[PDB]
This record gives sequence, C-alpha cells and structure tokens, in this order.
Amino acid sequence: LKEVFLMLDNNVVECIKEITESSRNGKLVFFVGAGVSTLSDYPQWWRLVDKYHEELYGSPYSSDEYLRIPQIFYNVKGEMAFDGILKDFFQVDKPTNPIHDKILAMNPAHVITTNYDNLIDTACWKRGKYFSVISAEEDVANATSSRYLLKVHGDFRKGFKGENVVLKEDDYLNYDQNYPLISNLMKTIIATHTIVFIGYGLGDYNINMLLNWVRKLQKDSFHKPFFIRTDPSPIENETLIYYENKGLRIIDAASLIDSNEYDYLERYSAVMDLLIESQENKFITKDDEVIDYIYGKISPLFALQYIRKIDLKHVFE
Amino acid sequence: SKRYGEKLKEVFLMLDNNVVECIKEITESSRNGKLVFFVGAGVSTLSDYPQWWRLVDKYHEELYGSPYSSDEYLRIPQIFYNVKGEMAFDGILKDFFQVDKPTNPIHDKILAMNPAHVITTNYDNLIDTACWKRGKYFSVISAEEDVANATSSRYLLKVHGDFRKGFKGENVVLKEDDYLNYDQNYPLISNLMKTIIATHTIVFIGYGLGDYNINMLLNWVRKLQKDSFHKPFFIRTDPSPIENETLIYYENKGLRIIDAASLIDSNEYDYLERYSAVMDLLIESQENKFITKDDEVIDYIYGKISPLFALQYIRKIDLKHVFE
Amino acid sequence: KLKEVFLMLDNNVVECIKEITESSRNGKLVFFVGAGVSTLSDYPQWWRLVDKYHEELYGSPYSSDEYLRIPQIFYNVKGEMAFDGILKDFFQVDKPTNPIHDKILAMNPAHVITTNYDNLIDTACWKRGKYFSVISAEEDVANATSSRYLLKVHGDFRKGFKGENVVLKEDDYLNYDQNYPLISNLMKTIIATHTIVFIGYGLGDYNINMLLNWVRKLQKDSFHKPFFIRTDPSPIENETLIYYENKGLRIIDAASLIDSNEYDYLERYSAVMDLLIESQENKFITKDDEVIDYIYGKISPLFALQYIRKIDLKHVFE
Repeated sequence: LKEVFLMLDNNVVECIKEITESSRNGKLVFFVGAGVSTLSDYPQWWRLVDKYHEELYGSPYSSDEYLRIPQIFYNVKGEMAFDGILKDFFQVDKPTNPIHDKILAMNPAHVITTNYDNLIDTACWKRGKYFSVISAEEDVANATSSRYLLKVHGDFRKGFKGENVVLKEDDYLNYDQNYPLISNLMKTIIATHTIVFIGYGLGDYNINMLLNWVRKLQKDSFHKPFFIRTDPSPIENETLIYYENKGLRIIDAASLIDSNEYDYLERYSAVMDLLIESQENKFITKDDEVIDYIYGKISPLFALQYIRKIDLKHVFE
Repeated sequence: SKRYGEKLKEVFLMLDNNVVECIKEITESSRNGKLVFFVGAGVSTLSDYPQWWRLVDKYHEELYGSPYSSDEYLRIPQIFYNVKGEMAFDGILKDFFQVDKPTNPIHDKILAMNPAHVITTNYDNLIDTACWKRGKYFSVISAEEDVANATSSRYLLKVHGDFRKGFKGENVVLKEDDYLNYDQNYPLISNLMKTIIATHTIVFIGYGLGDYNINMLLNWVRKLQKDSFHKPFFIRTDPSPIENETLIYYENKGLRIIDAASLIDSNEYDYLERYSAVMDLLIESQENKFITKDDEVIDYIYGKISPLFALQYIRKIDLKHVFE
Repeated sequence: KLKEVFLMLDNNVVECIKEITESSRNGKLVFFVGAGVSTLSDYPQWWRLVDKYHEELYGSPYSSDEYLRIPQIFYNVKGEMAFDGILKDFFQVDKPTNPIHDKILAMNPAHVITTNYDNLIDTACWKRGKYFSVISAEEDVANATSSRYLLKVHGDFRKGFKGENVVLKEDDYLNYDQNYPLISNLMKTIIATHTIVFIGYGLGDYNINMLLNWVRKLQKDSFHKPFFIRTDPSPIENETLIYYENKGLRIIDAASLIDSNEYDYLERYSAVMDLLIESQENKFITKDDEVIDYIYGKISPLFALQYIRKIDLKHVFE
C-alpha cells in the first residue's frame, strides 16, 4: 500500500488529497450504491426482478426491464403480491461488510445512499456515529441532527411496502413529484459538500440522472464529484475522459491493484484503505513539498507579532 | 398468391372478436380519412436499411477497438461524439446511410391504407419514396423550419429528423444528448406529433412494445384526462406470441395491440410475412374480401346507401361514386 | 375615408395587410379573439365578477394578479357552489353579436382561437352559416367533427355555468397545462402552422405574454410572427412597439390608423376589420414595377409549360 502509493498516478494522489482535506474539514459526503450493499450479500434487485418475472410469465435483462417487470407485476398482480415478494426477499439480516466501517472511518458529514437496506444504519450504530436517518418526506422536517443519513430511494423502516421505496418504473418517473424535499436535500448536499460515489457502476441510472442535473449548473459553480470505480477490468481511456468531462473525478480500483474478476471486496478495500491511511499521511516527499506544508501551517501566524513556542504544538497537531 | 388469399380468409374467420373490432375500427378510420400511421424502424429494417446496432458496433470499434443494453445504443454514439469530433460522427453516418434501398411491400400497404398523415421515427427517405410513387403528396416535415411552411394538408412528419439537408448528426435524433434535449430542440415537431395523435386514429407499426418512443408516448398519454383520447392501435410483429400479462399491461396503458404472431404461424426470422399478415388483413377488410354472409352484404350496402335516403333521387352515374 | 386612409398607410402596415389577405385566401388565417371583441357586445367583463367576489368576501370594493386571486380566495373560502351561483347569475345572459364577429367570419378564418367563454363567436358562426367544431373541453379534441376548429382555450359554459368548465381563478391558470394538455397543444399547433391575428387583446394581457414566452422557446425563424391588432385609444409608443415587435409580434394599431374618441372602441375595431375585408379584392398595384411583379407572379409558373391555351389564361388571372 505504501509501495502502491509510491507509484500512484499523480492524478490519483491529487484525487486522494482533496478527498482527505475534505474529510478533515468535516465536509465529506459518501454516495453509497448497491455495490457496497452487495458486498454484504444483500439480495440484489436482479433476483427480485427474476422472481417477479417467474410469477408473471413462469420462466426466467435490459436497463428498463429492471424497472418494467416490477411495474408489470405491480399493475396486474397488485400491491399485496408486490409487497409479499418484497417481504420474503428483503426481510433478512445481513452483516455489515468492512467497507461500511471504512466508509464511517472516513468521518463523513452526510451519507447519501440509494440502498433501501439498513446496513449503513446498523453500521453507524456499531461505530457509534449519530446520523438523522431520512428516507421519507416527513423526515426532512423532523430531522433532529445536522448530520443526515439520506436514503434517497427510501427504506423499509415503516414496513416492507412498495410505497416506502423507489423500486419500479413510475417510482423513478414520478420521483421528483413524490420526493421533492428529499431530492432537494440531496442536490443541496451535493452542491455544498464534496461527494465520493462508491458502489456505483459508471452506467448506473442514478449516476446519469445526477450527471444530467449537473450539466444544468453553470461552469465551475459545483465541485466535481469523486467516483470510486470497482469494476474488475481497468477503465477504458476513452470512457474515462467522457465521464471526466461530464463532471466526475474517477478513481479506478482495477488500475490501482491487480485483482481477480469476482474479488470485489479487495477492489473496494484497496481504495478505502488507501483513503483511510492517507488521513495521517501528509503526502510529503520532496523538499519543495516540505516547505509548502510548513508554510501552510505557519503563514497564517504571520499576522501575529509573536507566537508562544508551547503553542506551536497545536499548529502541527 | 391464391393460397395466401385463402389462408388470410381462414385467419380472419377464426380471428378473435377484439382483433376483428380493431380491424373494423382501423378500416372505418381509413374511410373517414382520420387514419395516421406511426411507422417504426421495423418497416425500414424490412427493406434492409442499416439498423442502428451496426452503427453502434462501428462506433464501439472506433472507440475501443473491439465489439448492448438500452443505454448503450444512445451512450456509445455520444461517447464517440464527445471524445472524437463531430466530423468523424458525421462521416460514419454518411458512409453507413448514404445508400439507396427499395421500398418493401409494407410501405405500399401503408400508403394503400390511405393515411391522413404518416409519423415516423425513421430518418430514411423510404416512406418519402413510397409516398411519391403512389401519387399522393405528403408535406415532409423533418426539421423545425418545415412545420411553419408546410405546403399541403397531409404531413409526413419525421419526428427524429432525416438526412435531406445532409448526412450530419445535428439533423437527426441519434445519440443520448439528442433524446435528452429533444423537447427543447424539437418543440414544434413534438407538438405537431402530439396534436396528430390526439386528433387522429394512430396505428403503430414497426415498433417493439419496449421501444423508447412507445414508452415516451405512453408516458405523455398518462398525463391526458381519462377517456379524453382514442387508444392507438399497436401492430406487434415479434416472433413469439405476446404474453397475456404483457398484453393486458400495455392495453391498460392505452394501446390496442394486434399481435401478428397470434394471428398467423411463421418462422422466427420471418418478419416480412408477419407484417404482411396484419397489413393484408386490414387491406382485404377494406377491399371487402372477407364478407361472406348475406347479413354482411346488407350491412355494407346499407352503410353505403342509407345516407342517400335523405336525397330524393340519385343519378346512376353517382351510384358508381357511392361504391367507389 | 377607408380608401383615403389606405393611400396614406405606412409601408409596414401595407405589408401586414398583404400578408393577412394572402393567408386568408390560402385558407391559412386564424383569428385569436380576445375579450375586447366580447365586451364590445356588452358581455360582462371579468372585473365586475371580481367586484362581486370582493363584495361577498369583504365589505365593499384591482391588481393584475388580484383579478385571479380574489376569485381564488372566494372559491377557497365560500365554496364551489357560491362561485357557481355568482357565475350563473352573472353570465347567463343573451347578448347580440358584434359587426366585428361577422367581419372576422367574413375574413374566412381556418380556425378561431379565443379566450372568451361566451357563445358570441359560436352564435355568429351559426348565423353566418359557418360550421366550426367547437373545442372547449379535453374530450372535445378527439371528438371534433371537422378540421376547422373553434378553439375555446379557456373553456365555456356549454356543459353548464360551473367554475370547473372555465379558466377563471388563480388555480386554473396555474394548472392550465396539467388540466388542458390537448387544448394547449392544439392551440400551439395552430399557431405554428397558421397565420395568427390577435384581436381583442391589450398587449399586456396574460395570454398574450404567455404565448410570447412560449414563442421565446422556439427556434429563431421556425415560426411566423403573429399579427396583433391593437385597438387601444392612444397610439402605441414607439419603444413599446419596438419591444413587442422584437418579441415576435407584428402590430397594426387602430389608433395609428384613424382618429376617434377614447371610448369609441367599436370604430377602432371596425377600421382595421374593414381595412382587412376591403383589401381582399385589392392587389396593391400602383407603379409599373408592381404591375410587372404581379403579372410575373401569375405567369412565371407557366414558364415550365411549353405553351398555354389563350382561353385558359382567364383562370390564371381569376
């Protein structure tokens, strides 16, 4: 890892820098996708689609088929059957993977997630972090804390019901209509904080929607969000530039380390562990860097005529 | 030929009541001059027009050097348009689409059904060519400036543009950005399309039930008041018969599906006869090839003649016009 | 006088008249009729309704937004039943049609779009013998019996004198796009495909500015500029004219045309309407250049043919 940091690309180390400074400043927000939840063996949505498909046609997928078959099942089988399959599939207990702990160890100001599980919730309670968990419209006004655990797609705390969550089509279609405060809160958090996307694919629907809204913003009015890519293959150079111009700052796990095709946990950890250990590290190697770091600590003190030497231990922490 | 006529007569005889009603309503709208065809890429494919997946294949080749979900068909062209120049995108468009193709018999059948307008998502000139030969003039509208200066009453509205101005990407709705900014870039085209759908009887042909345009239109149809519109007819020509659940799902969304696979038996890759089964059912229903009982004869002649009961006498030279 | 005022017309006014008459001959003329034509027939104005709503809401008696908010408050407080009762007792009257209704019909418009919820235009069409498919509800668009529409974009009282059938209160204008998608789409299609003449609007009307806002979204030259007949008593200020003409309107001012009293709205409407009607047969030919231009416009298509029958030339020149 220290060796891995030594030949890290200059862009990645710079990306590691801004993430770390934001974590210290208390303005880091993690956008956690289903990939992190899948690491904890949570029931993936594709098997929910498979079950809905089996109960519809009798025999077991494009992007809209993930949204259409649940919508077809909801229309013709009803709300009880849709939630009945939801309950017997999602009412399970799953342990929090170490990535959930590593996400909290970054000390995020807020945690935005599209997961409807409570894995981050129980991870937060085990760690001891307090987050005001918001998954519905009323929770925004009744939030008791500044730190938000924003489940933009809802969860099953109220119950294993389809209305509590954004699963099928006509939930993504009417998302802005049924979640105006939650969508506003998510956009406000993204505008004012530095965002790291983790557990998301580069072609994920939510990433495109957020990138679609980002293009509406004026140039350089927003901080470019950070994306942790954990796909088994290295990202293509042409795809990378496309998403960087869209507004994402991509950190590619497959480029950082050599890993197996199905070993996602090591891919997630290699970026999380590199992020965690960069918190103490000063990224200090050359003499020009050494003067730059000491100057940053000392230059504000130039306003003062004299500094107590015993006070200098606070300047350098 | 003759055996096809006999088989078609048999198919119509065993046709389901709902399908018979759909055919009758379509023919009545054709007679009324209120019929509009919404032609998809399946009809253009039936003439071996280069499908978009080959274009995405070439874009992927030029992008990564190696050779698709629903998002990919729109994203990979956008990837190419961004990382590469507009000139390369337009050059690939030109070398793939600057071809001439024959007009398939489905084009001729569509025009023989006498459509008041023809809306199409195809950027080819195949429907233009078919319209031109039959002697019926259609005001082709493919750009924004074409809406205002529309010459005639009949519009051939290409909602996704075409290559009449040139083989350039800005004239067509191909990549992901074009679909995102379609409403802003095509206000008048979209408005005209929606008005034609609202005021006419629409028949979708050449589309899959999971098509982007079909889903978008059904999304707009949701916003309308209940029973404020006429349900468009959908001619489904997929190899396998439509599932009952999918059928009821899409019928409750505001579609009247005529499933070609459910009407006739055909081979999996045999699309042309699946299109021709429905088209010919409609046409020979128009040509009265399907009436066989004396009750139908009296009903047809009464429908032609009963309005003339208001008049006292009718010239025999006009009775020829009454029966076309 | 009509001939005399014609010989002194501004060049742009003559061009506007030429365009309007050319579109009328081609059957591509549509009249967007405002409340000014309706009040000319003494149909009750909306400010009297606002006055009654204020009198019931408060003791005794507005801003532009108040005209929509006071009815909104009265609705929300007193009830749809009370709103219905006031509308019924105020609007269930019989008023004769104006000569300007007959003038608009004599212009032979392809469609008549109107924000009026009265039946004055319907009565004029029925009297003149003009058959129009009246579209005032959402279900009327699909059931229209003809391709010539009498589009009442704000509804009317055919179904009943109920507030739900019309667009009066503040919520109606807020939810108009959600409540009237088909009617608004048809209106915008007619605007895009036809030549539009606005009559009965005050250039500061809600609907005029909303249409101008929608026109703003359209491409630079994808649309034709609608014509606006301004019949306010005072001549339009030059800066206001420049502003509204740069927004996509071609304004013909009645006050700039003839001189009349402040309250002589009938005369101001009639001046423009008769100047349009009497120009149908006129060809605007004074100089030899105009003679050659007109004859060339008639003859040049015949250059494709190798020869023309002389007896067929009477059809060329009508």
